[PDB]
Amino acid sequence: VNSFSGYLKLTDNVYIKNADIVEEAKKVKPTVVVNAANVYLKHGGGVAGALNKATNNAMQVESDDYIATNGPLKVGGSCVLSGHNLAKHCLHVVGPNVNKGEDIQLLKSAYENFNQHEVLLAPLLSAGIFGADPIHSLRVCVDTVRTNVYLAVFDKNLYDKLVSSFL
Ligand SMILES: O=C(O)c1cncc(-c2ccccc2)c1
Repeated sequence: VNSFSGYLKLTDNVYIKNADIVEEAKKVKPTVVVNAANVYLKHGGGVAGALNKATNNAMQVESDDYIATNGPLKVGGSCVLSGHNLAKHCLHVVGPNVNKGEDIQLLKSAYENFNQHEVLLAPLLSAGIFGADPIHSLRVCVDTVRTNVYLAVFDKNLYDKLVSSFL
Protein backbone atom coordinates (compact mmCIF):
# COMPACT_ATOMS: atom_id res chain seq x y z
CA VAL A 1 0.00 0.00 0.00
CA ASN A 2 1.23 3.58 -0.68
CA SER A 3 0.15 7.25 -0.18
CA PHE A 4 -0.78 8.06 -3.79
CA SER A 5 -4.49 9.06 -3.99
CA GLY A 6 -7.02 9.66 -6.79
CA TYR A 7 -5.05 7.90 -9.58
CA LEU A 8 -6.66 5.95 -12.43
CA LYS A 9 -5.00 2.54 -12.93
CA LEU A 10 -3.89 2.03 -16.55
CA THR A 11 -1.94 -1.22 -16.14
CA ASP A 12 -0.51 -3.51 -13.48
CA ASN A 13 2.17 -0.88 -12.72
CA VAL A 14 1.20 2.47 -14.31
CA TYR A 15 -1.21 4.97 -12.74
CA ILE A 16 -2.24 8.45 -13.94
CA LYS A 17 -3.82 11.58 -12.44
CA ASN A 18 -4.56 15.14 -13.50
CA ALA A 19 -2.25 16.95 -11.06
CA ASP A 20 0.32 19.72 -10.57
CA ILE A 21 3.48 17.64 -9.98
CA VAL A 22 4.89 20.15 -7.45
CA GLU A 23 1.62 20.05 -5.47
CA GLU A 24 1.57 16.25 -5.64
CA ALA A 25 5.21 15.97 -4.53
CA LYS A 26 4.58 18.43 -1.66
CA LYS A 27 1.63 16.29 -0.45
CA VAL A 28 3.07 12.76 -0.91
CA LYS A 29 6.83 13.36 -0.28
CA PRO A 30 7.55 10.41 -2.54
CA THR A 31 10.87 8.56 -2.35
CA VAL A 32 11.48 9.64 -5.99
CA VAL A 33 10.12 12.55 -8.06
CA VAL A 34 11.22 12.60 -11.69
CA ASN A 35 12.31 15.86 -13.29
CA ALA A 36 11.97 16.54 -17.03
CA ALA A 37 15.66 17.46 -17.14
CA ASN A 38 17.97 18.62 -19.95
CA VAL A 39 21.70 17.82 -20.49
CA TYR A 40 22.98 20.94 -18.65
CA LEU A 41 20.42 20.62 -15.76
CA LYS A 42 19.13 24.20 -16.42
CA HIS A 43 15.68 24.15 -14.72
CA GLY A 44 14.26 27.28 -16.40
CA GLY A 45 10.95 26.14 -17.92
CA GLY A 46 8.41 23.30 -18.08
CA VAL A 47 8.58 20.68 -15.32
CA ALA A 48 12.20 21.57 -14.43
CA GLY A 49 11.34 25.25 -13.95
CA ALA A 50 8.32 24.53 -11.74
CA LEU A 51 10.12 21.93 -9.57
CA ASN A 52 13.15 24.17 -9.21
CA LYS A 53 11.01 27.22 -8.28
CA ALA A 54 9.31 25.12 -5.58
CA THR A 55 12.80 24.39 -4.08
CA ASN A 56 13.58 28.16 -3.96
CA ASN A 57 16.37 27.51 -6.56
CA ALA A 58 18.17 24.95 -4.33
CA MET A 59 17.69 22.34 -7.08
CA GLN A 60 19.52 24.64 -9.54
CA VAL A 61 22.37 25.33 -7.09
CA GLU A 62 22.88 21.59 -6.52
CA SER A 63 22.61 20.91 -10.26
CA ASP A 64 25.21 23.53 -11.16
CA ASP A 65 27.70 21.84 -8.80
CA TYR A 66 26.82 18.42 -10.34
CA ILE A 67 27.53 19.69 -13.87
CA ALA A 68 30.73 21.49 -12.85
CA THR A 69 32.02 18.14 -11.49
CA ASN A 70 30.58 15.62 -13.98
CA GLY A 71 29.75 17.47 -17.19
CA PRO A 72 26.45 17.18 -19.05
CA LEU A 73 24.12 14.20 -19.00
CA LYS A 74 23.37 12.18 -22.16
CA VAL A 75 20.02 12.48 -23.93
CA GLY A 76 18.22 9.37 -22.61
CA GLY A 77 20.28 9.46 -19.40
CA SER A 78 19.68 10.46 -15.81
CA CYS A 79 21.21 11.30 -12.46
CA VAL A 80 19.92 11.03 -8.91
CA LEU A 81 20.12 14.23 -6.82
CA SER A 82 18.34 15.52 -3.75
CA GLY A 83 14.57 15.89 -3.73
CA HIS A 84 14.93 18.93 -1.46
CA ASN A 85 11.54 19.82 0.07
CA LEU A 86 9.63 17.79 -2.55
CA ALA A 87 10.83 14.18 -2.24
CA LYS A 88 13.70 12.13 -0.83
CA HIS A 89 15.39 12.05 -4.23
CA CYS A 90 14.94 13.67 -7.62
CA LEU A 91 15.66 11.51 -10.65
CA HIS A 92 16.63 13.99 -13.36
CA VAL A 93 15.80 12.23 -16.66
CA VAL A 94 16.61 13.67 -20.10
CA GLY A 95 14.03 12.79 -22.70
CA PRO A 96 14.70 13.86 -26.29
CA ASN A 97 13.63 17.41 -27.10
CA VAL A 98 11.91 17.40 -30.52
CA ASN A 99 12.31 21.26 -30.61
CA LYS A 100 16.17 20.52 -30.71
CA GLY A 101 15.78 17.71 -33.36
CA GLU A 102 16.69 14.78 -30.97
CA ASP A 103 15.85 11.16 -31.93
CA ILE A 104 12.46 10.16 -30.44
CA GLN A 105 13.76 6.50 -30.20
CA LEU A 106 15.78 7.87 -27.24
CA LEU A 107 12.47 8.16 -25.35
CA LYS A 108 12.54 4.43 -24.54
CA SER A 109 16.12 4.76 -23.19
CA ALA A 110 14.93 7.72 -21.04
CA TYR A 111 12.08 5.69 -19.53
CA GLU A 112 14.41 2.74 -18.81
CA ASN A 113 15.95 4.88 -16.02
CA PHE A 114 12.68 4.55 -14.11
CA ASN A 115 13.28 0.78 -13.74
CA GLN A 116 16.08 1.51 -11.22
CA HIS A 117 13.46 2.77 -8.71
CA GLU A 118 10.64 0.70 -7.23
CA VAL A 119 8.12 3.59 -7.03
CA LEU A 120 8.21 7.04 -8.73
CA LEU A 121 6.10 10.17 -9.18
CA ALA A 122 6.77 11.38 -12.73
CA PRO A 123 5.66 13.54 -15.65
CA LEU A 124 5.34 12.19 -19.16
CA LEU A 125 8.84 12.38 -20.64
CA SER A 126 9.41 14.56 -23.68
CA ALA A 127 5.88 16.06 -23.36
CA GLY A 128 5.12 19.77 -22.96
CA ILE A 129 7.90 22.07 -24.16
CA PHE A 130 10.02 19.02 -25.19
CA GLY A 131 7.69 18.74 -28.19
CA ALA A 132 6.79 15.03 -28.33
CA ASP A 133 3.26 13.63 -28.64
CA PRO A 134 2.14 12.87 -25.04
CA ILE A 135 0.01 9.94 -26.30
CA HIS A 136 3.20 8.40 -27.67
CA SER A 137 5.07 9.17 -24.45
CA LEU A 138 2.41 7.35 -22.40
CA ARG A 139 2.59 4.31 -24.72
CA VAL A 140 6.41 4.15 -24.39
CA CYS A 141 6.07 4.52 -20.62
CA VAL A 142 3.63 1.61 -20.33
CA ASP A 143 5.71 -0.56 -22.65
CA THR A 144 9.08 0.25 -20.95
CA VAL A 145 8.61 0.92 -17.22
CA ARG A 146 8.10 -2.19 -15.10
CA THR A 147 8.32 -0.48 -11.69
CA ASN A 148 5.39 1.37 -10.19
CA VAL A 149 4.96 4.79 -11.76
CA TYR A 150 2.44 7.46 -10.78
CA LEU A 151 2.10 9.92 -13.66
CA ALA A 152 0.99 13.46 -13.03
CA VAL A 153 -0.41 15.29 -16.14
CA PHE A 154 -0.75 19.08 -15.83
CA ASP A 155 -3.45 19.76 -18.44
CA LYS A 156 -6.95 18.51 -17.63
CA ASN A 157 -7.78 18.51 -21.32
CA LEU A 158 -4.69 16.39 -22.10
CA TYR A 159 -5.34 14.08 -19.12
CA ASP A 160 -8.84 13.29 -20.46
CA LYS A 161 -7.48 12.69 -23.96
CA LEU A 162 -4.71 10.35 -22.62
CA VAL A 163 -7.25 8.25 -20.70
CA SER A 164 -9.90 8.19 -23.46
CA SER A 165 -7.36 7.12 -26.13
CA PHE A 166 -5.43 4.57 -24.01
CA LEU A 167 -5.31 1.10 -25.49
O1 LIG B 1 2.31 17.33 -17.33
C1 LIG B 1 3.26 17.76 -18.04
O2 LIG B 1 3.69 17.04 -18.96
C2 LIG B 1 3.80 19.16 -17.80
C3 LIG B 1 4.48 19.82 -18.80
N1 LIG B 1 4.93 21.06 -18.63
C4 LIG B 1 4.72 21.70 -17.50
C5 LIG B 1 4.03 21.11 -16.44
C6 LIG B 1 3.80 21.89 -15.12
C7 LIG B 1 3.39 23.24 -15.16
C8 LIG B 1 3.14 23.94 -14.00
C9 LIG B 1 3.29 23.31 -12.80
C10 LIG B 1 3.68 21.98 -12.74
C11 LIG B 1 3.90 21.26 -13.91
C12 LIG B 1 3.57 19.80 -16.59
